[PDB]
Amino acid sequence: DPVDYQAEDATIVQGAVESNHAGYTGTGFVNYDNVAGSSVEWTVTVPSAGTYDVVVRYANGTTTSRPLDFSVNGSISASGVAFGSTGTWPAWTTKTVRVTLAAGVNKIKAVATTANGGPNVDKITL
Ligand SMILES: [Ca+2]
Ligand SMILES: [Ca+2]
Repeated sequence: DPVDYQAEDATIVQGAVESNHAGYTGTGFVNYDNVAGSSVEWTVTVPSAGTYDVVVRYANGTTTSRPLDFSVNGSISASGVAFGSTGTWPAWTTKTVRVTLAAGVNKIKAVATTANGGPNVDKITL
């Protein structure tokens, strides 16, 4: 139904696939490098054009938000989405971002806007 798209199987720019915090799904997660512009870009397929709720499963073991810009097929989707603390790195949490998609194959990209980089990201589901 909802379909999982694992971060570690996506296109990663300035990040690393890791597995040293428990509770991820798939074979690991992406640890964004601690730079602005680090990103993950998923290739997804949906049956019809329209709105989709993209459920981002992430962790942030710090008190500082790590915001992401989301874009869809190269156009901004959601700007400045905060990813706040989860207390600990294994405390994976979800946040929903609504992204407009075309029927069929689309790319969804989440890029870090601050020098902190992104939260750790397990997957998106939609
Ligand atoms: Ca990081
Ligand atoms: Ca994963």
